[PDB]
Amino acid sequence: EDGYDMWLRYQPIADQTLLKTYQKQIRHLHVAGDSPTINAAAAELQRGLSGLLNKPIVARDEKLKDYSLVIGTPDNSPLIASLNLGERLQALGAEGYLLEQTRINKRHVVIVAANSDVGVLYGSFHLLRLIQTQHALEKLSLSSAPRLQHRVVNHWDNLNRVVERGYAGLSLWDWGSLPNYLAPRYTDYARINASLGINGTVINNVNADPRVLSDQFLQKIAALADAFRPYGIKMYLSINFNSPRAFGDVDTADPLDPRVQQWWKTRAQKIYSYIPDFGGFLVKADSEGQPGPQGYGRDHAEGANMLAAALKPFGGVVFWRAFVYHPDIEDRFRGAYDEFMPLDGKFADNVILQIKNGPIDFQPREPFSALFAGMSRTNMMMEFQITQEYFGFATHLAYQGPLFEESLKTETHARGEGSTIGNILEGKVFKTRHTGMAGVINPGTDRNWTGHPFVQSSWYAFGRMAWDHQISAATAADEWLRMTFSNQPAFIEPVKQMMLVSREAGVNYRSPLGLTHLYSQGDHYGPAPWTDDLPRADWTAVYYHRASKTGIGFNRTKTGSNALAQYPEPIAKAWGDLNSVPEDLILWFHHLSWDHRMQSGRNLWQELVHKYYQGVEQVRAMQRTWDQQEAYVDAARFAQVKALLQVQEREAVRWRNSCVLYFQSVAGRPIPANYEQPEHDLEYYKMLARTTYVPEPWHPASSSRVLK
Amino acid sequence: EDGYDMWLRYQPIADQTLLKTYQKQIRHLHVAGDSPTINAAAAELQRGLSGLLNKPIVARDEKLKDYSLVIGTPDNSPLIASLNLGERLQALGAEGYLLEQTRINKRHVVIVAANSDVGVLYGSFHLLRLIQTQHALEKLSLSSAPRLQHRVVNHWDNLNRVVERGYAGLSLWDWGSLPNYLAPRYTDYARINASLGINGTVINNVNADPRVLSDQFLQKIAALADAFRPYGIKMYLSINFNSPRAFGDVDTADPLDPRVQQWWKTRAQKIYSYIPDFGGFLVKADSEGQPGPQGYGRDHAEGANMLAAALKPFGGVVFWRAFVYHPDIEDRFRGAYDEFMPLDGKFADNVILQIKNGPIDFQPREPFSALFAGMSRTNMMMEFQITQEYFGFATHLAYQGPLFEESLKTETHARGEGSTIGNILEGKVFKTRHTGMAGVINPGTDRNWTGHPFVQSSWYAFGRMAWDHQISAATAADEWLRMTFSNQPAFIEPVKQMMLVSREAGVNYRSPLGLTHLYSQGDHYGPAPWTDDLPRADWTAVYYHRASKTGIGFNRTKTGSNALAQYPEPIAKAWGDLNSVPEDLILWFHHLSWDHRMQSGRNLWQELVHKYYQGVEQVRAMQRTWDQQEAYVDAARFAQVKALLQVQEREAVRWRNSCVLYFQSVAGRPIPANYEQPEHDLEYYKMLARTTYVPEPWHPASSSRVLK
Ligand SMILES: O=C(O)[C@H]1O[C@@H](O)[C@H](O)[C@@H](O)[C@@H]1O
Ligand SMILES: O=C(O)[C@H]1O[C@@H](O)[C@H](O)[C@@H](O)[C@@H]1O
Ligand SMILES: [Co+2]
Ligand SMILES: [Co+2]
Ligand SMILES: [Co+2]
Ligand SMILES: [Co+2]
Ligand SMILES: [Co+2]
Ligand SMILES: [Co+2]
Ligand SMILES: [Co+2]
Ligand SMILES: [Co+2]
Repeated sequence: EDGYDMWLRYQPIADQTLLKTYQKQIRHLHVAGDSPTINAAAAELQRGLSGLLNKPIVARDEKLKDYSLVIGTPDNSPLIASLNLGERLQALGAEGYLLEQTRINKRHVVIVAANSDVGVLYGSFHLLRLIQTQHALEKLSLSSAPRLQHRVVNHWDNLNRVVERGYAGLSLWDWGSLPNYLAPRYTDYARINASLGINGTVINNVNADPRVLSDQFLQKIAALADAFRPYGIKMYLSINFNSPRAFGDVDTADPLDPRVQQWWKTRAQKIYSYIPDFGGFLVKADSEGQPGPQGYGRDHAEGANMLAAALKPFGGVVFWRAFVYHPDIEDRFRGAYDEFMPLDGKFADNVILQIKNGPIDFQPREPFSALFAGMSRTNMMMEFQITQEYFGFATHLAYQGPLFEESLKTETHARGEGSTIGNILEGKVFKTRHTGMAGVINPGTDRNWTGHPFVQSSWYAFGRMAWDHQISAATAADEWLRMTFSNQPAFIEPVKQMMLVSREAGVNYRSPLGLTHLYSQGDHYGPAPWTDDLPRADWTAVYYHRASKTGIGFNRTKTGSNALAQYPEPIAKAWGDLNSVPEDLILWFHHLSWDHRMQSGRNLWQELVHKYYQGVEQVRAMQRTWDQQEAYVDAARFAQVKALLQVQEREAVRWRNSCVLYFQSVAGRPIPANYEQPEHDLEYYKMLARTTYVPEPWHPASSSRVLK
Repeated sequence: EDGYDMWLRYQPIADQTLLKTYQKQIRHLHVAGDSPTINAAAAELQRGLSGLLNKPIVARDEKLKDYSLVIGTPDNSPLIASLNLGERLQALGAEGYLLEQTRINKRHVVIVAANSDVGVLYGSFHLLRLIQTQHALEKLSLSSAPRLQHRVVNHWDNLNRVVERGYAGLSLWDWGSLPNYLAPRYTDYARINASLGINGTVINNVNADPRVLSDQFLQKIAALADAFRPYGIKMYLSINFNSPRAFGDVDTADPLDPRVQQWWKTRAQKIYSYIPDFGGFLVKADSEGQPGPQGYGRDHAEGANMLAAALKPFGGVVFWRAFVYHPDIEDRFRGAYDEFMPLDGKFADNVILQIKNGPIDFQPREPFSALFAGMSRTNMMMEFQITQEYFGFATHLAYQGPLFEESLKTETHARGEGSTIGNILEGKVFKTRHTGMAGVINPGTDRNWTGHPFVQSSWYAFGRMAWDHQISAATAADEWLRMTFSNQPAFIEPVKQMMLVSREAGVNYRSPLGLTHLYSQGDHYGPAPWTDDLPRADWTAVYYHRASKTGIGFNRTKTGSNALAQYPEPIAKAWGDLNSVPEDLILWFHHLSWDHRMQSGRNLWQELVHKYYQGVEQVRAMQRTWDQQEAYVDAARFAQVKALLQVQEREAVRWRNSCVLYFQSVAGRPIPANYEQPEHDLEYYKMLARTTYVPEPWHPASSSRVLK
């Protein structure tokens, strides 16, 4: 097991009784259709069923045989049409499917039926998943349709093939051999994403390289798009707003300039000549030095609409990111909301505002982005991070399922109860037309795609949740563990629980209680809560925690930055009252004295220390849990996760020690005697922050030769 | 076939008759020893024989059975000792072995016998190679011993894991998970190199990072050393001469300063406590901005000896590189020789001067380094390049066997006839203490280790030639093809010839007739023969070719830079006379008018055009040859090489057109009508040079956003 297949491991069902049952139920595979998508579905079922059932199952178009799996649409499979499914199929729409044990002219069958070929493909992957997870096929009757329209992944890949916030190898796209070499891996990539119903990919870095729009690169990108197409995945690109200038064609990029408007229109024509079903653009503009409309004194609606007008005749969309924050504002937390709220309703209908889960930057825990509850006349979509920029690169185990779930199930009270982020995204709250979720996965050429085996689980959960935003982290983990490792109940329970606690452990040893942004800058591997004196205050650590001899936290109430007023009244009220604010968010909104007593009875200093120590204990507990699973996992992956957990434990101790000693140096309070006292001082951990290897090719810190 | 196994593909012998014969001869595997190295040999034979013979062969220490393969030394296998092999075995030394079909106590056996455990390991790999290449075991009686002591690979890997001149992925060393995670790949890397008899590795860049000497990295490096040890591979590091300053321990790196001498003595002690059999240091000093003794007004001997004194008590060696050339000399060709000849005899006996094959920089063809024939009192070793820095990265097919062979069989006349480069290296010309050859392989995490499948053949040939410098490119190729692709004679012949021509094709479309250094600087992917005005003239193209309206070439005779006087008289005479100088070297030494007539009948302009066009025709013929082999190769590798050859053809055309048009613009002569006129003009090719993607993560050119 080297992880290349990820969760698509088509190995024989271990339970012999169950295996026999599947073998009796699926003896033949009937596929009448022959489109590229149907053919991809057939191919998947062929390899999948043959592997899982340990017998040769070949897709055929022949007179129906007893005990068949029959796939298709009423349009491409008369057998499916003969069942007269009607209203049952109607509700599935353009991407849904029905899986059902039934009969066709006295023959026993299980059907995968849909209105479209892609629906048949998604349904075929679910059929496989049921077997992979050892679910019974007898009396099967289920239907599913995706709840969001655009279910995409994002890749922060540079054209040199180094991935920004990439801990899993080089970029998968081998530009030197494209378009000539259609690598099998491109197809496998497509299979992985389609197995989750993911229908879009943005392949290049948001810090965008204008070369992706040149003929040279469009020919290469088109070959990729060709490989992704049968799997229902549309191609999207991040764009550099200053492209007209970069190409040397226009002396400005001002979106109101007719020459600029024409340049993008002509470029869209060029793109669509190569890729007739091209999805559209992802845009990082006027943010962190990336160009944009504000550079020409224009607003983001003006910029977005100009791009949207170029894509409109071809059916393309603009995913415009809300990740924008100016250095001179009082509070970064307020940034995106204050930038975009005045523009609500000014964006064209093929513009969707892509918003991170929280208002800062993918930190271990953030409150929901106020924009989700405030924009009522603009299409929105969620942006989640899978790559572990802030959860420990490829060395820490951190299932992100619980972060995604927490976000998606968060009540916002935007329009009554039930205004959850997931319901907002689905478009039911504000009644919008284009919906979605984007996941920054940043995989690479490493054999297992993700570096750390458990990053696979985060990609998995992301895709499942993009399909149904009410799917729990537990459910996703249960499926993933079964598909990736084992169906043994004794393995599944403790490993699932271990997965489920991993996120919270990562909050605890880094920045609990509402603390945030305590990372080494700008690599983000290790602790640096002392960070100050950077060109912009909002890049530092002290800006966020504001720790002093008397207290800690950031006042976002009416007496502080008043960011709570950007939220619906019930949220402002709950978080602004010390009696009701969740402790897991408290320091986001309140600057509190160290003697403030927490629910546990500890003062805030004591609680801080307790949480940091708890995170390390949670990792140590994960280590023990993992060790108890040796009999259920292959030797290689077992050894690899065991070793990574040792690195994680070492780093978690460094995090704990660095933070606790730092905050001690500011508060002047002792670490309670029952905890293990760090043997070294704060300077030693500052030295370690300067010298501990940063394991990521992209960030300059990995090349740092500092040795003191 | 994804290339992960390289040439160690243990698949059942396809010839059924031959397979039965092997099966009758090798029925059991007898191994009495149990050292790590013997265990490693046993494991290889177990997996190798079981795979090749399609039956379970398990290493056992049991009463001898008929038809056994028996391995060991007289010291660890009483059965082997009973044969009383005596002088015959003893003459094979500390790394040699005897493979022989014989009898032991009336039992039919084939032995793998040696004086040392690593000899058994090398012999085991050769036994497997006989089977993989379908050689008969009946009446087998062969012995071999390596002809060079230090048979080493070099990796120009940076600690961020980006490889300098690395076209095969990230560095294999996962520093973030080391030392905790002993990845299987580390052992597979050791197996690959041991299969060739390679007994040393320098794992880090010559442009050296001082961190490799820190405790943090020594712990990681020691885990790698541990994994390599049972395979007989010693660990070596490239060092930064300024390390005492980088660590903040001494305010100078002057090798004559007692504090500097002490720093290196203490550091060596630290290294050897982690790796008790550490091999020593590779050093790039006072070259291309790298620090060195000349920075303190000292010479390379004083620098080398200082490091050598630190390593001596532990038995370590210093591989001191001769790749040094100051911007201010008149002819770069003269550089190394003029720097090191005055120091001949001043180096300590554990210093070995590591010299590239030619005096410039691994160019497609270079005359031999004059140092090899000049240094009579200094240990020397050869440095060859395998990674295709100058042969087309990972997109051109360029078997380097013929370059290595051409070098090794070159007669230098150092001490009269018989003074071949190979014989010099072996120690047969000048009496010397340490011998060897180093190969810059620069593999990476790509699944096939080398990017282009055929780069594997170059690594293969390098290792074989390090073992026996008289092995031809042809032989190596025959072996490699059998082990990697097929034993079908109809395949081997044409693909061997294709391999054998690929080096010359690479000369022809880049820089034939003694031309050199025409690359785009500093990335080296594509053509840039117009390159001029760099901070140092010796980095440009015009410096080397000196093309004008009247002629081309660089005068290195008595009337020019007189670099020919650095060679032994017979060489200076042959090359200095227009009647005897080889045409494939002519412009290295002579500036000739365009009207000079070549052996073919063409004038020099015409010959130049003819060669450039020949190169492209050679690539087109390679394409045709490869297409004819579809029946013999697996579909995936076939498709991959076919597509890469298309890229290579396209780039060869770009190379041809760019160079011919550029030299035309200088010479003002027409391309003869029987040659296809280039698709576009010279400026267009200059534009392509600025805009054509450079496929390597390391060099900044891959990030260039130039679009005009
Ligand atoms: O989301 C973004 O644009 C940026 O977000 C931050 O999280 C990352 O540090 C940076 O690498 C991304 O470019
Ligand atoms: O051999 C060397 O030191 C140098 O040789 C040149 O060929 C390479 O371009 C450079 O990357 C190496 O560092
Ligand atoms: Co894995
Ligand atoms: Co980069
Ligand atoms: Co646990
Ligand atoms: Co206290
Ligand atoms: Co290969
Ligand atoms: Co680098
Ligand atoms: Co050929
Ligand atoms: Co002429």
